[PDB]
Amino acid sequence: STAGKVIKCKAAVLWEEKKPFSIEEVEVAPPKAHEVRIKMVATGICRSDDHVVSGTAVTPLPVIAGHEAAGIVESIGEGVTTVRPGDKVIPLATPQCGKCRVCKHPEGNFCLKNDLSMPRGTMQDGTSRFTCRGKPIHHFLGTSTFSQYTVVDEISVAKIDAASPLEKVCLIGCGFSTGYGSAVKVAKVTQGSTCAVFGLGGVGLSVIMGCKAAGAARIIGVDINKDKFAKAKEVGATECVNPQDYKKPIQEVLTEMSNGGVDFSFEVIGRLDTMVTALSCCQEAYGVSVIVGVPPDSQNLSMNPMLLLSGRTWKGAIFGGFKSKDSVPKLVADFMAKKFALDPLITHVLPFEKINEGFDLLRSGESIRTILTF
Amino acid sequence: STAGKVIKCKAAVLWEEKKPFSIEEVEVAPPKAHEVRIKMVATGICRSDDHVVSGTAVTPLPVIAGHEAAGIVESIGEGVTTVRPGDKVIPLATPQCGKCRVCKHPEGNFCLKNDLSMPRGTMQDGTSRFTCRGKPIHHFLGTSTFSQYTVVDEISVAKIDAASPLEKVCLIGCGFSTGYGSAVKVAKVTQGSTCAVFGLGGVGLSVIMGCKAAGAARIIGVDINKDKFAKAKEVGATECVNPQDYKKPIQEVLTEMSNGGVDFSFEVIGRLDTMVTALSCCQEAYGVSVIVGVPPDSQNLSMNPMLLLSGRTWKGAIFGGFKSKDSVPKLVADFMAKKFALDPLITHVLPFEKINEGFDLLRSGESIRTILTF
Ligand SMILES: NC(=O)C1=CN([C@@H]2O[C@H](COP(=O)(O)OP(=O)(O)OC[C@H]3O[C@@H](n4cnc5c(N)ncnc54)[C@H](O)[C@@H]3O)[C@@H](O)[C@H]2O)C=CC1
Ligand SMILES: NC(=O)C1=CN([C@@H]2O[C@H](COP(=O)(O)OP(=O)(O)OC[C@H]3O[C@@H](n4cnc5c(N)ncnc54)[C@H](O)[C@@H]3O)[C@@H](O)[C@H]2O)C=CC1
Ligand SMILES: O=CNC1CCCCC1
Ligand SMILES: O=CNC1CCCCC1
Ligand SMILES: [Zn+2]
Ligand SMILES: [Zn+2]
Ligand SMILES: [Zn+2]
Ligand SMILES: [Zn+2]
Repeated sequence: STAGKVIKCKAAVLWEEKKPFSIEEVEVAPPKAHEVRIKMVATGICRSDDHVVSGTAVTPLPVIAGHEAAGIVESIGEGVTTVRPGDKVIPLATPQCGKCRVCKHPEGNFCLKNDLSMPRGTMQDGTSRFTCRGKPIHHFLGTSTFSQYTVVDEISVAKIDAASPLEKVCLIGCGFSTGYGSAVKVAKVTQGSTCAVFGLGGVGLSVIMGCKAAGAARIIGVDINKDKFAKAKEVGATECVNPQDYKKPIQEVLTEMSNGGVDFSFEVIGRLDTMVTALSCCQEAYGVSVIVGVPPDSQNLSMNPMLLLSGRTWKGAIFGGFKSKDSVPKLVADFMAKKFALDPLITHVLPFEKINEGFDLLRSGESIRTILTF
Repeated sequence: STAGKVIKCKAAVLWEEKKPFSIEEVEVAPPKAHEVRIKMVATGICRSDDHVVSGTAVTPLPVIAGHEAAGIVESIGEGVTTVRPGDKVIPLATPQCGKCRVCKHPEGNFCLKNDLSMPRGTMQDGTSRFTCRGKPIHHFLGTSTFSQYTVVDEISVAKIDAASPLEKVCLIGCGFSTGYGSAVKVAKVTQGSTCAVFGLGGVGLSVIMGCKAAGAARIIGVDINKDKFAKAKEVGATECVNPQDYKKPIQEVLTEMSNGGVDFSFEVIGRLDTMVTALSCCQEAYGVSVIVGVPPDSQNLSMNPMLLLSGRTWKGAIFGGFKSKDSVPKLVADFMAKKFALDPLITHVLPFEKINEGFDLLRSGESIRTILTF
């Protein structure tokens, strides 16, 4: 019915920063060589999407944001070999070209074809497939899932099991895999260790799930919103602390609580001051701290390098360290085999047309993940 | 003859910052329980000793500095079981109490009994064994080797092979083990990798030795003193670069040479701006950078956390990550089996009485290690 022809559908267009999303009709071009056009089934609201609205993350505007999603292939361009029409797929905000030095490295996953380091907001070929009111619209991280239809490059999409529940496994496209892998793969949390998780949203709850799966004995959740603590304990936190309850800096509180520092800390908020605090609260001689949260654009933190000279390890990761096209299908298969749970992250399910209500839920602190359904 | 008695001997006392050492008579008390009095045989001049003179590293003054050394036990206090009179020994600037959480951890080595985090300039019991002109003199890192005799706590000394050449193996007390271990143990340099070493003094040359021992394919030495390059190449550097030779910043220069960034980088100078440069020059997705150099006291560096979010790992270490009392004797044994070489590090030999000439050689850039003989 639509193969090869332009599709008119609705999408949520962000024309300016700090504005509501504009739900209107867009035109989606057919896929070119090695491109895939996807009909969306579900998309999650990740804080990184809100970072585009707030100016925390800079990407060319106007844009169709959205990147944590799942859908069904509508058509494929010339040369595509990894997916076919009717396939269930998850778009990959971090691609896996399989040919760059990073793709070939055994540990690396930040493929050099990403659109994060130098945001261009296009397809790999430098152009856009979206038009709205006659204007070209930018892509976001080579995904753009806030639309009934999107076009992605083949290296930015993974085929998943045909029996997958797409309204749950869309979280494997970002939030869950980021937090879970940050714990089990990047930090490599050890059994019986003490962990501190700063930020108890969708990604931080997934960090806790990973720390628990790795066998940590203590998991301390840190959040200034005490309404987050109940769910954090349900997924594995042993204790929760609110920094605003203390006179003392929270790094000093965590050090005392852990009898000299935690084994692993995670910053899953996106604040410079909490990145330094999370590093300081891990044990000075053998602690490991992982940055997951995204800081405001172009801002530098300040820290004393003696925190590292004593023995600490500080690292960060995109997408939990997972090689995206390899790992996403295996994570879906693991989910299906009930190896982990996604329902604790899903607090709200709304129709796509209520996208703005979903972001209001996030900004107000009331939601973890809202899933938008098409 | 001297057991149980105060020993009057000559030491290099630092009365004030930024002044020459004063070679003069001190009184060295006999060792108390679990203390060891050592007759010094040789001590190296490490940049960290000069950091005490310049105020870069703060420890209470007046002080007997020196920490990279080897000697012979003169007497032991009550309860000492690990060393006896006449034993050859190396003092440990980082102790190994064997009982704290760090000593019990498999990776950690920054024993909580250290005198670095919160310098007191005393023995473990809070007192001093040194008197000069009737005044108490501080210790340095629980070692104080710029003296014909010193007293150290049992956890700060290791017995070594009775046939050891003390005028060479004193370097295993700091410089060599720090650089070598930073490469083979902290970074865990892999075979065929590309390394960048910032700073080609005694410790940076030892990092190069460790990178070569690990099988690195390329080892890029970085120094603003081009006179350091010849020796760096002799011990394993494949290329040397002087940042002052380029119209662009050296991290860009190293990123171009490594076709996208190095596998392992090492800061072995002690400058805030080169710590950030060394981190920036590794692969953004899988590179590892190790801080070895000592920053000026209490100064903060400034960096963009996106350097870590992409996947980099940043860490630091004291003494190359080696558990000091376990490792020093083994390193001496390996040296005697010619598993590594120390002669390339020793450029100057002076009598202890010419200590100020030895520091002039270091400050002028002419020496790597000057060994002082008592
Ligand atoms: N590295 C990566 O690959 C990815 C990174 N992210 C980033 O991770 C971060 C978290 O994402 P979500 O979980 O979706 O966000 P979220 O907004 O749902 O969670 C943030 C949590 O931090 C808490 N918080 C805010 N300020 C705080 C403070 N000063 N102290 C303690 N807690 C504080 C909030 O109460 C909230 O619960 C965001 O910055 C996002 O951009 C998200 C996905 C992938
Ligand atoms: N972590 C630890 O356990 C230890 C740390 N250290 C520290 O390591 C550092 C090096 O010690 P040494 O090798 O003994 O010192 P060193 O002074 O002999 O070597 C430093 C080298 O850095 C070079 N350099 C200076 N400024 C530079 C710049 N802007 N760019 C490039 N190169 C520059 C100098 O030309 C010199 O060759 C010192 O800061 C020392 O305190 C030393 C021993 C143990
Ligand atoms: O949330 C998905 N991706 C993120 C990764 C970190 C930078 C902002 C975008
Ligand atoms: O050089 C020996 N020890 C050093 C270790 C890093 C801080 C200054 C002292
Ligand atoms: Zn996301
Ligand atoms: Zn790639
Ligand atoms: Zn100890
Ligand atoms: Zn030293």
